[PDB]
Amino acid sequence: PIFLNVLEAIEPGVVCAGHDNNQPDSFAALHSSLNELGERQLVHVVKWAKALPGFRNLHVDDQMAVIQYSWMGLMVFAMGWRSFTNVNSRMLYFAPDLVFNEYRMHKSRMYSQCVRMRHLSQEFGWLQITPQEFLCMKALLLFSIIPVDGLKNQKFFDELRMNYIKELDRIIACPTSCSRRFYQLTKLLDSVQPIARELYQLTFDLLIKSHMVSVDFPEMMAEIISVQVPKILSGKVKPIYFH
Ligand SMILES: C[C@]12CCC(=O)C[C@@H]1CC[C@@H]1[C@@H]2CC[C@]2(C)[C@@H](O)CC[C@@H]12
Repeated sequence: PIFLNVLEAIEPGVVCAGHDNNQPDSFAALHSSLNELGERQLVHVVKWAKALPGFRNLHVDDQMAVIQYSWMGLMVFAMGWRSFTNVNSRMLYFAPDLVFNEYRMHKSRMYSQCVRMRHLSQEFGWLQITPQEFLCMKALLLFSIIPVDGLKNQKFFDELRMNYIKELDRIIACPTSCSRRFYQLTKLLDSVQPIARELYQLTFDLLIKSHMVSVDFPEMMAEIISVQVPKILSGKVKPIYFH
């Protein structure tokens, strides 16, 4: 099982937000820690992506682009899995030191987005997603958003995406049950993109608002949210849907 061996081997370990849980649950303090968590996870997403089978076949500029468009969906999908396995879905397990209860969902001013993230987390239980299915679906999310004008070497991207779809098929197969499962998992994958889109809109709006009041985001987050996220929000970069 070479493919699943690799995915299991490179899966990132635990990452803490660095949140001081004895300060009060203010909008400012919670988003400060969420943004730091994202900056810390970005490091792990890059190292994970560069170690995926075939990823280095992509042109170097495409490698960075695909990471810089897919990170929100990757991170939300992983957080949903952590929540499913750690608190069983009525809380959101962003990190061991940053677990959202209903009060923090409200004070962060992200309550509706957290509701949707809780729903995604609960789908891992409703569908009885296996660790192998989770790992292959998460890898596919890296190959599920691209510029409408294409990548520098789109042909290699298309072949790589094809092969990750084949791997998902293989895990399901390892025929009427297979077909239903594949439909369920591809419907689950598609449901990540609208959630990520909402969070992309939110974080852009907050970066603008924070800049107005002279509070800076972490370095890599501020660059990606001002250079790459607006390409998503303006329609120059679009998700690839199955259905
Ligand atoms: C990806 C993160 C941080 C990592 C994670 O577990 C998922 C979570 C989803 C909400 C994101 C957050 C990073 C910081 C963001 C983007 C805030 O600016 C607004 C929404 C937050």
